[PDB]
Amino acid sequence: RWRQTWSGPGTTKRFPETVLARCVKYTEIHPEMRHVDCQSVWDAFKGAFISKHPCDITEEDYQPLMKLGTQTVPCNKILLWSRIKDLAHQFTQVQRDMFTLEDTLLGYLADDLTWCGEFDTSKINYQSCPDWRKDCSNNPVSVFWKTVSRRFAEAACDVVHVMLDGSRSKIFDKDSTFGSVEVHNLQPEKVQTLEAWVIHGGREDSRDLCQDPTIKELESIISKRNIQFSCKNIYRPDKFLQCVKNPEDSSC
Ligand SMILES: NC(=O)c1cccnc1
Repeated sequence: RWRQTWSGPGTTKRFPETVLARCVKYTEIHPEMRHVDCQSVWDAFKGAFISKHPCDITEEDYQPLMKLGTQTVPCNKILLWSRIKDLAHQFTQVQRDMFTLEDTLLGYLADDLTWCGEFDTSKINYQSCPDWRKDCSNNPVSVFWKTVSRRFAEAACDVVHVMLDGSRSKIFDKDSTFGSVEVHNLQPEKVQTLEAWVIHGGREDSRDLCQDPTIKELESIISKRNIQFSCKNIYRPDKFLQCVKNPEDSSC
């Protein structure tokens, strides 16, 4: 058909099967989640959006899934990221020095997936789903990520790290999930410091991006919440990952 209802991509092909499968795999690997019933997880995930108008999703819709996906994350080892998930993931994969949202059951289930349903039918919409900008912010995908992201930020303590994309126009973007949700849900009673790692995208020798106006903005926001701010440049992400893998081994 030549014109879709919504402006965004439709539900990921075989979404139910993919989510169920990711749940078996995750619960086989992670012993703390070995007992989770993946049929129940899928049913709760479905219940959040099936038969519901995809511009009228609320955080409450996902509460059954959140309950089933309850999981302890080492609070002092969280790695947040904004628009730079690949390096964050590559980094935590080496020796599990830190945990991203996609290291948790719920983040792992949804990563890279899209999904929505229809008001008053129980079908999944594989043709289109609302675009956050053009159609509506209260859509199944956006609401899921906001809900799980807030919970993840709330879980953090001590020193929390964030990888930021230093090749971007706004290295810290207040409109990102990091900037709009996570910064504001770190608990100052528990979180001592937010340390940003600004990942360079530019070959070799470049600026001190910790002096970027948007980084100063982030510092000001965090500092005014009574959390300390630290920042480091990662000039060569390739060298960084090499050093994580083989530390002291070379010129690290
Ligand atoms: N894994 C993701 O795509 C994602 C998107 C937004 C917030 N958190 C995680």
